[PDB]
Amino acid sequence: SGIVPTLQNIVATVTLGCRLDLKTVALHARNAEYNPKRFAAVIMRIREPKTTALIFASGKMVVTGAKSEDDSKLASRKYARIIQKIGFAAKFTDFKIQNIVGSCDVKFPIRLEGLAFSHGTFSSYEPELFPGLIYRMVKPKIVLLIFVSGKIVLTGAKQREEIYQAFEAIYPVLSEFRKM
DNA sequence: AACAGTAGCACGCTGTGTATATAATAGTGTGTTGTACAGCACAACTGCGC
Repeated sequence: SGIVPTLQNIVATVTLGCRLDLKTVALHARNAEYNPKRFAAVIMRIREPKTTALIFASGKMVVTGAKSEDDSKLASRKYARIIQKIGFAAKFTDFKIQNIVGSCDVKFPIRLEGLAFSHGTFSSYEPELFPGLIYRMVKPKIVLLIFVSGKIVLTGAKQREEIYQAFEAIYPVLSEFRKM
């Protein structure tokens, strides 16, 4: 082994606590998009940490694109400050990470059909529909996308340890189904 | 007759469908409920006439 998964995307939610006028928000923000007809939220962005926020009239906000939990909270506080600077009585509350995505490379090809047959109740593999095997782990409850190349995607985690836990648990199985 | 330029065709590369999680919230679609409108031979009935 020796491989440890790399975090790729962190999704979080934040309650600003006050109602927002989206045209005002979009108008005053330096990096905003807002087309009511397409989606009901201002799509705001900041350069550091590089992230994207979906800002709603209710004052709720979704922050995505961060590569670390630190970066997620940091960028979230920053978006909240922007809203304040524009003039609303916003508050940075209820910061919570909802989804963590990770990925790695085991460095060997995998026999997906064998794995799907062996771990049938957790696996779903339809190569004509999507080339990767969808593995639904029980403990921890994580979803893994397994590819012939040996590249692995882990998602559905609320905490970093779950990403790490799942990979540790899957590695022996990937080894059992290697090609070379 | 030869050379240069322009147009057309073919090939290669980049971008967007499929799948995973996860939050946000008002809309859109579907289903259900309510209201309104549109071959014998003999056996029995029944029908007609006295």
